[PDB]
Amino acid sequence: PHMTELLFNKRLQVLVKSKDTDERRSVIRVSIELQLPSSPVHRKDLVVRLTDDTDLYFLYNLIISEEDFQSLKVQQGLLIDFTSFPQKFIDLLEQCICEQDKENPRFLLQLSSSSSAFDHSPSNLNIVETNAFKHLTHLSLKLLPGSDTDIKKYLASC
Repeated sequence: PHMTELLFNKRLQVLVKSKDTDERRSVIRVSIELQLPSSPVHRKDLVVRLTDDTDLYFLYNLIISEEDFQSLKVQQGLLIDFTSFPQKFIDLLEQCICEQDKENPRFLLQLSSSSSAFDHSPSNLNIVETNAFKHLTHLSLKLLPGSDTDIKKYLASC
């Protein structure tokens, strides 16, 4: 059946932006869980969910299976394996938290769609290190906007 372990649940400052809007700084709830996988031969899936305490219409989520992580690892050149990924992801988020209330945060969290804010499309969750020369992306995740089923299901657990 569907069981989950909660690894991380915090509200973070997030720079939300689309290909047409301006960078809005919002307080977003970032939830990270491990769930039993579809297949007994796989490790637990990582579940990332973003919500807004002031907007029940706002929902983004992503399920990262062991296999999904392999593609991620290759595409971004990650040097760890799936087993340590959740903690490293969390460690990065904690650095964003440590820096969020500073004049010029060295680390910040972005939610950026390459499309219009008017579009029901994927948004990239980016953990970015700020630099005078050029910003460095430590991790990029492709989050999907919640479907009608996902939102109903989520709200039904609230």
